[PDB]
Amino acid sequence: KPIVFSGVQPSGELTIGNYLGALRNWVKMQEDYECIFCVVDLHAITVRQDPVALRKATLDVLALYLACGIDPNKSTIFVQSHVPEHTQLSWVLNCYTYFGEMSRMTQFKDKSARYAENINVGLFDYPVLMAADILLYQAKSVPVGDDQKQHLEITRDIANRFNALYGNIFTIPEIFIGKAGARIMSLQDPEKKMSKSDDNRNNVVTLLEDPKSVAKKIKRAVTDSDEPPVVRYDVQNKAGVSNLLDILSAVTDKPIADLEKEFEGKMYGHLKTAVADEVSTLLASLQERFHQYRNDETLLDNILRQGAEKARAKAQETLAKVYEAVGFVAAK
Amino acid sequence: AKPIVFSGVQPSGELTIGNYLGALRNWVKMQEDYECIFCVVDLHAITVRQDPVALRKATLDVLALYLACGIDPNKSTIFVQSHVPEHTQLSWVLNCYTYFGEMSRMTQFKDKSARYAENINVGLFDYPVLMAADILLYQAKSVPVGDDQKQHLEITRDIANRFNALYGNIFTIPEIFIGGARIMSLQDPEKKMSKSDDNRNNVVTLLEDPKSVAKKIKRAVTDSDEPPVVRYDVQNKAGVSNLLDILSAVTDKPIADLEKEFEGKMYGHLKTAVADEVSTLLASLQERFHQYRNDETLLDNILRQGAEKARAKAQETLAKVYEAVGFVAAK
Ligand SMILES: N[C@@H](Cc1c[nH]c2ccccc12)C(=O)O
Ligand SMILES: N[C@@H](Cc1c[nH]c2ccccc12)C(=O)O
Repeated sequence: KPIVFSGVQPSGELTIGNYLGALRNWVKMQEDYECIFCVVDLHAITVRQDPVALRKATLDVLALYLACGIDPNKSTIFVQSHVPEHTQLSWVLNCYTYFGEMSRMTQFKDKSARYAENINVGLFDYPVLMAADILLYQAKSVPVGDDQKQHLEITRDIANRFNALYGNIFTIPEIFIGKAGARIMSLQDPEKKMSKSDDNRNNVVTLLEDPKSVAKKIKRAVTDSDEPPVVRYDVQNKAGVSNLLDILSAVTDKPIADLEKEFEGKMYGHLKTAVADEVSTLLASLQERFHQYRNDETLLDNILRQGAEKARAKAQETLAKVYEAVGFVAAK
Repeated sequence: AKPIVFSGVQPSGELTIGNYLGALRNWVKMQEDYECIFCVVDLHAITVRQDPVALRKATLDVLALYLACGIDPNKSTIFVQSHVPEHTQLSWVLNCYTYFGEMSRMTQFKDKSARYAENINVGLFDYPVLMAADILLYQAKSVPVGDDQKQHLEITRDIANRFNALYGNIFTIPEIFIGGARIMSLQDPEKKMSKSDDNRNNVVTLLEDPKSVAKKIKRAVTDSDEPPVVRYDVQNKAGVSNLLDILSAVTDKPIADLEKEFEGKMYGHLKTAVADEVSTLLASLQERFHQYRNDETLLDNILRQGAEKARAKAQETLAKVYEAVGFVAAK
């Protein structure tokens, strides 16, 4: 089974876009791939975090993934900080990474502009730890957002460079191109994809979001001023209404054309009620499962222990080979 | 309640009598009054390109030299840096509380950046943060550092103070170690004896044959005073003063008592005594060196003991660091 590695930032402010697009897909990949889900708490502290909230958010993202159907008997799920080998590899890789390769990074330049009060070394060295996270597990494939591509490319360059000196120690990872799921746009900026990080909170629906809160957000979803109003799919002219239909289709599994028939002669209000009703049905189901997981702290600690254990065994195979190659005395 | 002193030891098979009579013989003695921690810094070694076979050799050579000199694994903690994962774990967290500008303005980085320009690696930039982690992990009160490493100790202190300010008194704030002879080069006695000198006649290494020793001592530069006199005067009689320093440090005889012993005698007598005393010392060190260095099982057990102790200490601090910043504790 091919190994797929994914880094997961701590939050549990996953949207219906994270779920309908990617997570639902991940759940099904479990059967045919060896999936590895790493909650990246070490990367999280590259920006100042409230400690109590980081701890809560780490557990929230874990329980959310479990609620969505990621199964720790089929996937390896763990917390980055529970596996020392991540940082151990990153130090070795820092030594084989050019300074100029980190300073040329788009992400470093952008986060430096946004957080000029905390331009730390962690922020600069982010990509090497990311490289280490992937290379430790000999991953063949890694899904990354468009913003994280330069990071996956530098990972490949470091691995090839190290392999050119010492032999084929690392698998050169490739971008994972998904089955692809629901196209889910921002509710007030249909031209942009709904995003975890967005400042305007009317753009997103969160997985843990309340039914009356969902209803408000959908109520104020941007729609065109066509007169009369008509519920028809047209991304060019009716991005607002088309998104609502993509959401409805995704959740109900009803073809878009059938939804058009259903809403012939209805107002945008009717379409918005259906979308809120159907999204809140899905979310009620997710949330009930989340609440079971999140409140069973003994279960969560056991899942994390099992997962870190599995992760450490695999990571150690790679790291030992690295440590042998560069010339370290092996611990006995 | 013994105060903790932390020293980073670069892998090397080439220590000299200047190393031994300067710092090392004193570290051996202070094992009684201090909690001494000796970390062989193999992770720092690879910030510059290393021969793997030579790195592995130099790691075990330096450990066996330390043991030979008297560093005792039941009294001190002696270990290989790469054997203790907590060093890299802490250094990541410290990166997140260390400003880019702080590393940018290190003198060592600027010098190397002018020399190597675009060829420099991230390791050389970040070296001081791992060094800070090395020290802070063990709650070290004192650290001996060279002049060229003073800036690295200052930034360690800044980082630790900063972290404490945010999260409470987690780190001890390290200070420079306070309180052997300054052994000079045999053919250029204004220069300190350096293990990495290209003139091998400048140096006596610890693993040197006693006939090679007599050769180098006989050839040591003196002066052309008329009359020649065995008298201590670093300015005017550097070479003779240096032989007197060697002899004094090796025998524990004060310089004034040696001056008396060599009253009316010649430089040749002084050189004979220095050669005889140094070769006696090195014989005894060499024998111990070969006993430990050839005994792989023993070296494995000593490194394992060392790493088990270092990990136990390191974890106390690292657990508090990981809790403070907000991580879920492994269970
Ligand atoms: N940088 C990723 C998170 C991440 C860390 N390590 C990774 C390794 C593989 C994929 C993703 C990651 C993000 O911004 O979300
Ligand atoms: N930088 C030191 C080696 C070292 C690494 N970590 C240390 C901690 C304390 C003292 C020295 C060190 C040297 O060049 O010699």
